[PDB]
Amino acid sequence: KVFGRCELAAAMKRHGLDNYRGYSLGNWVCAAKFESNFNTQATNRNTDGSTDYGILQINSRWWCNDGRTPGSRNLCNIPCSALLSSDITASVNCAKKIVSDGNGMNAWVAWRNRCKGTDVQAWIRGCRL
Repeated sequence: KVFGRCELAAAMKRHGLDNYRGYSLGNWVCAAKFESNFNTQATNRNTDGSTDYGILQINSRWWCNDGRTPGSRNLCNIPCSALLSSDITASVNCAKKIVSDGNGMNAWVAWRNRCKGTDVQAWIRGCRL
């Protein structure tokens, strides 16, 4: 599923990401935009043999099991395919763990490079939230 901007904002809010670990909703929408272009089905292979999955491009070395990744820990206890569903529940649950891991949203290099320090609330402008 390719979410609209406000559509994804509402879903993320509903699932408790607005201000989660102190990161406002705009931060999460901005991260999604640059990670996946709001596409749940996005995948990208990494040099180490892991792959990133879903709207928040969650990686298969630490977080989810894809059966092909060296050194996998599956800390979210989920198949990586669950992160490609139209239902963002699994991605959100796994993103809550990730952002709690010590480095906050810096765990998303696209967030650090493209969202951090910017006017992230622009990403929820116009939405009825």
